[PDB]
Amino acid sequence: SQLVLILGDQLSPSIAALDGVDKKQDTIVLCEVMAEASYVGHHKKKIAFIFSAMRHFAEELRGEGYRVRYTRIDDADNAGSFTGEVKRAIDDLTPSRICVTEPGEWRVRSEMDGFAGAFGIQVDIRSDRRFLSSHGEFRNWAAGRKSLTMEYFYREMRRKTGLLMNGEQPVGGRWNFDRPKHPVFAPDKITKEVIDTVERLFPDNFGKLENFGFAVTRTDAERALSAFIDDFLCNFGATQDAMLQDDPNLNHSLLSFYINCGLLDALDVCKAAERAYHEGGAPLNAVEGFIRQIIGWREYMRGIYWLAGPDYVDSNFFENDRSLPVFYWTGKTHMNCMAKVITETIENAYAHHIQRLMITGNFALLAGIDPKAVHRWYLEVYADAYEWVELPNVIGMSQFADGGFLGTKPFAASGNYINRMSDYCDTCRYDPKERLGDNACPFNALYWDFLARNREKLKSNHRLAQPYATWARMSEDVRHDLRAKAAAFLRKLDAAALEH
Ligand SMILES: Cc1cc2nc3c(=O)[nH]c(=O)nc-3n(C[C@H](O)[C@H](O)[C@H](O)COP(=O)(O)OP(=O)(O)OC[C@H]3O[C@@H](n4cnc5c(N)ncnc54)[C@H](O)[C@@H]3O)c2cc1C
Ligand SMILES: Cc1nc2c(=O)[nH]c(=O)nc-2n(C[C@H](O)[C@H](O)[C@H](O)CO)c1C
Ligand code: SF4
Repeated sequence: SQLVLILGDQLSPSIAALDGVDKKQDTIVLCEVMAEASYVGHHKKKIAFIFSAMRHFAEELRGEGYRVRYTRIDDADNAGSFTGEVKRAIDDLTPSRICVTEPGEWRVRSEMDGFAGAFGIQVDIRSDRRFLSSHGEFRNWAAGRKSLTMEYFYREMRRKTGLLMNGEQPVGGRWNFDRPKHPVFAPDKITKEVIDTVERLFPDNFGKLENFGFAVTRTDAERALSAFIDDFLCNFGATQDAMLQDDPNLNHSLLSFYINCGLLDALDVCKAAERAYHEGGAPLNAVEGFIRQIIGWREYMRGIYWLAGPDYVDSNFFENDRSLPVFYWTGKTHMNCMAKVITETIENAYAHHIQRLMITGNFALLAGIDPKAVHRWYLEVYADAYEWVELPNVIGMSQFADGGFLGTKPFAASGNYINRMSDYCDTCRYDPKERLGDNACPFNALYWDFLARNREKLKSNHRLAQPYATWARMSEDVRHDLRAKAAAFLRKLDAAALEH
């Protein structure tokens, strides 16, 4: 007999751990355990989504003739951790070996590495076939290459998969090329019970549970993918970086949550976009861009995470110590852009790429926040957030706390960028055209202060040469007044964070 452990982000009937299962003899284990629901203060909607999808996935496996041992969060006898439930199901089932698909967190991986010793039974940890590249392949692609960039990896993924390839050439001669309501799925009985249970057990957690609309079945997630292809995929590249106060979704797909937990397969999503391309329903730039986000960025981020090692989380290139601002938890800031995106995050457990990078992340970058505080908040607030995908985006891409290890440039931008790409300023109490004075957008002074105080470390970064040139053309008193303006704003933040 076999004990097949399946984690909350492994909700696919093709997950590796299921290869070679004897439906008559083996038992699948799913457990809602407190260790996983509390290692960070997850968004209420995140906990609700995961538990619901784990429950529906349990029912689905039972529906496919699998034997499933489920453990709910408020079940008594619940041992509170993966290992504990592993003990219970062992004693229970006296199985011949444990089978599990490798996880997406160093924390969980390490626990699971402890199984073979803890139980004195052979543990079979299987490589997660949901990723195009294994750890060894990513290591070997990166080995020797004195600079990591997503692009090169992406091209190797394009060749590997055959997506948008005309044999050995990229479709359209080049690898690279840079509204209706979104679907809502009404909570069924299971989901409503979960929502109630979560609100009961995690009432102080970040976020609201009101208007939960997530797909929690494979079918509904496939319906969200289909709705994306039909309604938004055609305009996906045309608005990738735009923000709108009245529209939190725009042409984004909102599929990450399903992809990241096994309700959708990344490769199938790409094939959907490609199929749409050939049938004429989307331009090549939008479909290439879309796919590049999945077999490029997503795959590359996972590779970076496992390559950098667990202490990657400690990266602090600029040696920041400042605590996270209080308004990331409350959204009560006069900065309209930050108030909108944070409020959306509180309400919806979602924000699109450019929001995470250029509003809340950009702010945290310019403000010199302890990178670890930033990683923590990103991992908690979004229902697509797991350390393998969140951490490289935060440490590497947004915060540059790894010093550019993953090839990106510093994404520091002023109120000029945000005014240019959004309509948040239109109703903000701050003036983004003003950099000094009490009405000045905080991002202007903060942008220059960031560049100034980190000048030694960013001196030789070609991308910032124009800004430094401009810095150097300002009178000394202008540079002084800007830095002081920044310091006064940071003061206000540090003061607010003292009440703690
Ligand atoms: C600070 C920060 C934190 C982030 N944290 C996460 C996270 O915890 N989980 C997560 O899945 N994504 C994360 N991203 C990437 C990106 O913001 C989200 O994947 C995207 O907003 C998800 O919504 P969507 O599915 O509508 O994306 P779309 O705009 O529809 O893009 C298509 C798909 O590509 C993938 N994708 C796009 N960009 C990235 C990226 N930078 N890294 C990895 N995959 C990407 C997603 O699977 C996404 O569903 C983060 C980015 C930043 C700057
Ligand atoms: C909140 C939460 N709860 C559970 C759970 O009860 N059971 C489970 O298997 N997984 C959960 N997850 C996902 C995991 O904690 C972890 O992030 C993934 O296993 C990473 O591979 C999360 C994020
Ligand atoms: S003005 Fe500065 S703060 Fe007010 S919204 Fe535009 S950018 Fe955000």
